[PDB]
Amino acid sequence: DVRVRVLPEVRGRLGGTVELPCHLLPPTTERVSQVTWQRLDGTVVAAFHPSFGVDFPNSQFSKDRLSFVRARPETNADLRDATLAFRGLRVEDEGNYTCEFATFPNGTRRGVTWLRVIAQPENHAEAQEVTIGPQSVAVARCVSTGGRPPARITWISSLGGEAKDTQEPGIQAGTVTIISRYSLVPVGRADGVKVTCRVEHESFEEPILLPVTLSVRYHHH
Amino acid sequence: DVRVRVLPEVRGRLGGTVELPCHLLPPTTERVSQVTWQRLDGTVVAAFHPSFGVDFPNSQFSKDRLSFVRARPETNADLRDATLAFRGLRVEDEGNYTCEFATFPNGTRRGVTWLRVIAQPENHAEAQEVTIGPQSVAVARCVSTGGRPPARITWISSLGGEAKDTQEPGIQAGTVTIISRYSLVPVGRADGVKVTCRVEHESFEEPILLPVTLSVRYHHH
Ligand SMILES: *[C@@H]1O[C@H](CO[C@@H]2O[C@@H](C)[C@@H](O)[C@@H](O)[C@@H]2O)[C@@H](O[C@@H]2O[C@H](CO)[C@@H](O[C@@H]3O[C@H](CO[C@H]4O[C@H](CO)[C@@H](O)[C@H](O)[C@@H]4O)[C@@H](O)[C@H](O[C@H]4O[C@H](CO)[C@@H](O)[C@H](O)[C@@H]4O)[C@@H]3O)[C@H](O)[C@H]2NC(C)=O)[C@H](O)[C@H]1NC(C)=O
Ligand SMILES: *[C@@H]1O[C@H](CO[C@@H]2O[C@@H](C)[C@@H](O)[C@@H](O)[C@@H]2O)[C@@H](O[C@@H]2O[C@H](CO)[C@@H](O[C@@H]3O[C@H](CO[C@H]4O[C@H](CO)[C@@H](O)[C@H](O)[C@@H]4O)[C@@H](O)[C@H](O[C@H]4O[C@H](CO)[C@@H](O)[C@H](O)[C@@H]4O)[C@@H]3O)[C@H](O)[C@H]2NC(C)=O)[C@H](O)[C@H]1NC(C)=O
Ligand SMILES: *[C@@H]1O[C@H](CO[C@@H]2O[C@@H](C)[C@@H](O)[C@@H](O)[C@@H]2O)[C@@H](O[C@@H]2O[C@H](CO)[C@@H](O[C@@H]3O[C@H](CO)[C@@H](O)[C@H](O[C@H]4O[C@H](CO)[C@@H](O)[C@H](O)[C@@H]4O)[C@@H]3O)[C@H](O)[C@H]2NC(C)=O)[C@H](O)[C@H]1NC(C)=O
Ligand SMILES: *[C@@H]1O[C@H](CO[C@@H]2O[C@@H](C)[C@@H](O)[C@@H](O)[C@@H]2O)[C@@H](O[C@@H]2O[C@H](CO)[C@@H](O[C@@H]3O[C@H](CO)[C@@H](O)[C@H](O[C@H]4O[C@H](CO)[C@@H](O)[C@H](O)[C@@H]4O)[C@@H]3O)[C@H](O)[C@H]2NC(C)=O)[C@H](O)[C@H]1NC(C)=O
Repeated sequence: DVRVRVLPEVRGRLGGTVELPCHLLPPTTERVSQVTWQRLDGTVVAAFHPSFGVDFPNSQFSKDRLSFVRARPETNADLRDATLAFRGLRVEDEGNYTCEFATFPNGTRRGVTWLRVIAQPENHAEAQEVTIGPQSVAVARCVSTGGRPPARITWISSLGGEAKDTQEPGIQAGTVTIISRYSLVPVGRADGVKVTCRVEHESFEEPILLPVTLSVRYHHH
Repeated sequence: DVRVRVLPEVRGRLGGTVELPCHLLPPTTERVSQVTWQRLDGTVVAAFHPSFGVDFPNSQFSKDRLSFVRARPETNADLRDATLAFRGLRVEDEGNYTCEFATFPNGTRRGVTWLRVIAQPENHAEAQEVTIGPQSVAVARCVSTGGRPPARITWISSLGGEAKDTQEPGIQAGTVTIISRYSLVPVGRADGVKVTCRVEHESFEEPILLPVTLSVRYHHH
């Protein structure tokens, strides 16, 4: 664990590419007989051996998607970098992967990396044009489609309305669409009031603000 | 697990020698990059590599005590037998050991062996010469000294006495001595009656019977 260096967590976009670093930290007396990357269940996904070469023995993780990032002059003996690159990320690839150097004589040293597959959702917001009334109804809704994980939506308002939302699977498996409706008792003096939809997500370094201006029918400036 | 063949349990006498078999079962596509034997905590105790040779990197388990049992013509490439031999067994060596072949490309396959360190106890039994009385007392005792694990003692009798025993550490750490006293109300008609001490233990394929004949003072044939 302290001997092997990896990222505890790595993020990649669904359909895109990541890299999972892995290095045997020097100084070390040890010698490396082989390195493999395994899933949690122990299934090997990538293998490297100083003589037998490199191999991706699993059909879910072929050479067409996985590969080792060499950063040596094509002539490395010592052999301490096992950085694994992926392309065409799928939902199935999500998981914890073990980078395991088999060394001699003091055995296998291992690091674990959580590979998180993420899907950036599309967001939009709309005012709902309502009529005056006692009936507290939806005056706005925000929609985050195809996120992974699910996007988080909140509202920002000086008025006093409750927000409530619901979920459905997105077009793509692994992805989910969240719909949030802001509701309050529609009084005529509401028309024109700005109300902001706030959506948080991994693929956004800064939360997205989708402002909306309320619309009360038969009443306008 | 199903790929590696080992004994689930092996027994060796304290101060003596055992062997822990381990084989990579054929047929197998795989190639072996190295083999090691580990304790439970992951400490390597024996290591073997097709180029770098053999090594016993741990000071608790030196080459003076451990070794690999080769059964090949000094010219084996394939390399599937990792049988580990021990001598001078100690109490400390008790434990579960993992035989782990690092193979390519489908990773490390492993078998687990419980190494049980056993000490054969010395047993003896004596009649206690008692006097008639209401006082239910000890008329016999059986003693199993220096067993590991603790020996089990029971009595065999046609009379109606209770047996109760006690434990103390033997001279050797890891070993325990059990003392069992058979007691009953000493009536004069008991003298001469055979009563057998039965002691069970691992180092005995058949339970040991130590007969005793009861002795009531001031009363004899
Ligand atoms: C290294 O390990 C790979 C094995 O993976 C581990 O062990 C294997 C045996 C599995 O138990 C796996 O779960 C473990 O993680 C190993 O790959 C295996 O190679 C064989 C043949 O080359 C494949 O068997 C064939 O499988 C398909 C069905 O597979 C589909 O479903 C599974 C999920 O359930 C997916 O993982 C696959 O990607 C597929 O989508 C069968 O159609 C096929 O049947 C054919 O052959 C048999 C005769 O035996 C006939 O009865 C049929 O009519 C067909 O002709 C096989 O059963 C196996 O899928 C494959 N595993 C993977 C992950 O690709 C690999 O070969 C090893 N390499 C070396 C060098 O040791
Ligand atoms: C392969 O691994 C072996 C290490 O074992 C794993 O990692 C080691 C570092 C330990 O953490 C162990 O618990 C793990 O299982 C490794 O063996 C180690 O080698 C060093 C030096 O060669 C040893 O350090 C010295 O230890 C003694 C005290 O050890 C006694 O107690 C322990 C139990 O707590 C027993 O296991 C031992 O058998 C002993 O009975 C110290 O006296 C000594 O101090 C001296 O040196 C320091 C300077 O650093 C000074 O401050 C002092 O004044 C002394 O001059 C060291 O601290 C370590 O015991 C030893 N482990 C074992 C099991 O023997 C081995 O070297 C590795 N081989 C390769 C090729 O990588
Ligand atoms: C891969 O492994 C990583 C990290 O390593 C593994 O998990 C460790 C915790 C431990 O078991 C290690 O041995 C092992 O290697 C996993 O990371 C964890 O992921 C879970 C979610 O599955 C997180 O749990 C969450 O913790 C939050 C507070 O910090 C909390 O808000 C969450 O609670 C809410 O959501 C759940 C519903 O999912 C609900 O039950 C709650 O009541 C509440 O609404 C939740 O408990 C851990 O924090 C993660 N650990 C770390 C260190 O980040 C990862 O899940 C795993 N991935 C896969 C695919 O297996
Ligand atoms: C090494 O590991 C072996 C077997 O493998 C390991 O343990 C398995 C059970 C499991 O955890 C595996 O994952 C792991 O690899 C251990 O074997 C077990 O040893 C214990 C004793 O520590 C046994 O437990 C006993 O079971 C008896 C009935 O079958 C029962 O009579 C015993 O109960 C009596 O004694 C205890 C006091 O010790 C008391 O608490 C009870 O109330 C009662 O008086 C006792 O529960 C298991 O059966 C063993 N398992 C097998 C499959 O044989 C081994 O202990 C371990 N050795 C070391 C040094 O760690």
